[PDB]
Amino acid sequence: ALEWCKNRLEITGRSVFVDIMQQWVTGEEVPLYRHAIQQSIRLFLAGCAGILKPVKCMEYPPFPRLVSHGTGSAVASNLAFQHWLDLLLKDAVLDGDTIRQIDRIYLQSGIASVKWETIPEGARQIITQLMARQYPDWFGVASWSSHINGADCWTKLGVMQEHACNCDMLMIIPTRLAIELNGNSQLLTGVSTTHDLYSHLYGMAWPSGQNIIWQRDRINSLRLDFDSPSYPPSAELMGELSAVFDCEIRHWYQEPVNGIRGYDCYDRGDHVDSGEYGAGPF
Repeated sequence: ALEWCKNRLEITGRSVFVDIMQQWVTGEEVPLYRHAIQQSIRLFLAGCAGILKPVKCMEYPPFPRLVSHGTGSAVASNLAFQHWLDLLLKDAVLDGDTIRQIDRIYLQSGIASVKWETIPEGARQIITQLMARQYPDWFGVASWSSHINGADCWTKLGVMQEHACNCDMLMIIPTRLAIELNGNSQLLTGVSTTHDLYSHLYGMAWPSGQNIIWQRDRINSLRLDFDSPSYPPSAELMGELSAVFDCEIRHWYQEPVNGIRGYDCYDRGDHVDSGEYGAGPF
């Protein structure tokens, strides 16, 4: 049976920072990065339809179907698509900047204002097929569906989600564009999968936690417990947590079956010490 790791956190200081972090823990904040990737899917779909084309002549080697309809008058819609192609080609993080630049370019592309059947026949053939085929990665579902409704799917992808899951870590070390679009598939040849990036960035392939329980302990003070798959989040990530939230994070972790236990302290981005797991007391 897959064994889960118990993490316990004790955090401090400073009232206003432990408030924004509590929001992180509760998923109150909006995950702007999800806006970037849902916009990138629509851009990617549009480009495959040919209802957005490059203006420079250029390749996209991982998926030449993205640019198979040629060029490309010099209008705003297709000028924004080039800038998007640039980001995609560099597999852009995902910070930023590169979020607020993915909806600037999304703003005229002008594809927010499709629209699903003013689109040719034609384009609908192609978009639906890609969505069907990439459905479990783009739509957070286990399995392909025997039927999909193009209009609904194309709609779903236009509606930005407004709350993030609890302890969403993609808020903390950013993910990257081409991979997100590849999800766990082999759509994009040569491009890595989301499973592999997460492993590398966060030290676990699922960058969140479950069985989240917490306590505003004192106004200077937050206690967080949560379960992670197999392993605790990386030092790298935990380090970043405490920089992002300008806090001191005391981290106790334990998975009995593989004998991983430990203690690490992180302070304002710095790994201030580690040790043996004591315990440190609920």
